[PDB]
Amino acid sequence: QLKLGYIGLGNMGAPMATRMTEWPGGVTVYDIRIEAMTPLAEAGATLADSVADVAAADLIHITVLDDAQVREVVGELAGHAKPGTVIAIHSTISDTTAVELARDLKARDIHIVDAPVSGGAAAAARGELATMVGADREVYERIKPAFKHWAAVVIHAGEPGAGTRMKLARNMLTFTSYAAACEAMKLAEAAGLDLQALGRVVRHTDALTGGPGAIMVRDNMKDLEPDNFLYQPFLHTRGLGEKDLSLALALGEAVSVDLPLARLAYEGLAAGLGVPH
Amino acid sequence: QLKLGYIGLGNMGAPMATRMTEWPGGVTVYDIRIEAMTPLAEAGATLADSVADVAAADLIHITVLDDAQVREVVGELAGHAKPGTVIAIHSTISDTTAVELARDLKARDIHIVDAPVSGGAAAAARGELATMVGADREVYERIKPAFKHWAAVVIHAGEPGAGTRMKLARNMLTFTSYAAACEAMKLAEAAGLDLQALGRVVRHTDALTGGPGAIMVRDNMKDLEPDNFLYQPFLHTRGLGEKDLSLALALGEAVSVDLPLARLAYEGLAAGLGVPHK
Repeated sequence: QLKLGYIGLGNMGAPMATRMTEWPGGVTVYDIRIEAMTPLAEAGATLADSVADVAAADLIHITVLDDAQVREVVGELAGHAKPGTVIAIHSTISDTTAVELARDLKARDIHIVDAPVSGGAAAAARGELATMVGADREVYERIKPAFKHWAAVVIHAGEPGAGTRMKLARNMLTFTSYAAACEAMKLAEAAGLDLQALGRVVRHTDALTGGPGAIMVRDNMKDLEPDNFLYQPFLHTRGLGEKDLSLALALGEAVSVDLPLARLAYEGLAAGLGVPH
Repeated sequence: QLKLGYIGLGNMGAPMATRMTEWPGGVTVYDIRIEAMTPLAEAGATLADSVADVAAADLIHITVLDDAQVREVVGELAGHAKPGTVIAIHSTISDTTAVELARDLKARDIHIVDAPVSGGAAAAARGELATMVGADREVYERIKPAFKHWAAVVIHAGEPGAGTRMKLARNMLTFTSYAAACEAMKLAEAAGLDLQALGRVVRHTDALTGGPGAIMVRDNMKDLEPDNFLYQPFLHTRGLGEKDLSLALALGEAVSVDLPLARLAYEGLAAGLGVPHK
């Protein structure tokens, strides 16, 4: 089994690394803060002296602040990594950084992989993360078993860079819906409602229904045609969506609250669902 | 103990009314469509001959198509229901509709409650619905044990009309977030990504994190002071969000896709979170 390395033990790095102490190949960890590393030692991780020390691992994980730090760390590992070594980047980077680093290191058999994760420290600890991976198919196949130890969902997104691109689509939804949630709270408050109660309803019902992902049941964005079994149901949902959004927008005007995300959604929903008017 | 009535056995009414066959009070049902009635019959429900027949019950549930139909059913019930009867409306109505019927029926000492529900037919069959209830305090307390049988989450949103209004806020989020999902799907596809996989990741991770509701943990919409327990977490969320949104917007420019919901989210997120820029 693959011997693991981990560099960067921050709020996601530490728990993934902790989960990797349960991996029979074992994990060698590094971070500059003595306090990020002490608990991993207690969990049974081998503590490394330096980034170069971690380069002896077969599969080296990196979760650091930004692209600049990733390049710095990758550059240091590259001086020592043996041929066949995989380097997985889990923290936030531009997709071009993954393309670039993979491209520069391929000739020395050092395989760069961008493998952003979602969602949560707790899930990381339990090995229930989703990861979206950009890699050579051959490289993806060799590391999948290792990835499956800490991720419940492992997607091969495409070549290096594709992982990042899938993460950007996924997280654009996350943060746009957070903005939408705050808009819903502003409306609720102007209506004299308990916002914490609303929050409880939303969270309970999204656990029942699955959440925003419930509408993601199409394999392309072509407009739906009447012969499609999905057609009448999406037509139905469009009617519901347009009704409820117009009702909400009317409430917004009644209680003097601007609702620009709702307004945009109201205008665009039909076209987005593939059932335009 | 309360004897139950149910009018409208459609895709939400039927599973709700089916759950109510397990209530000790029993349920009496009516729908004009025979094929809607028969399943409820073989689940142990009593079958009414008419809407007027259903008016004998203590607590009468209504789930039908639209306002116009809600107004008619309650108008029909109003001439037959005994004083003290409660009528609970679960289908879509305007927020003024609930108030109007409440005022209309005060005469007969018939109580109106707007109790929209969320989310799903499966939840409805299992008695795990959420319901947001506009009601006078005394009638809320009378019916709460009944509601608890088919709803795992029962909110007393306020007086009549308040249920509707909480529902409007809740479903605004539902459909704005579906809009955003479709925009995300458009981006993923232009970038050459697999939509099936994107959906699997979304649904899996939202099971873990809780979804958009995870951010709805504030009493009011005031800005967070530095010692607020949510300050550093929300500030961190603002940082992550603005970075991912900006990257997403740049990717959208690169693959020639318009991302207007994302642009608006990017500009307003910080303010929405109560940690605006200084």
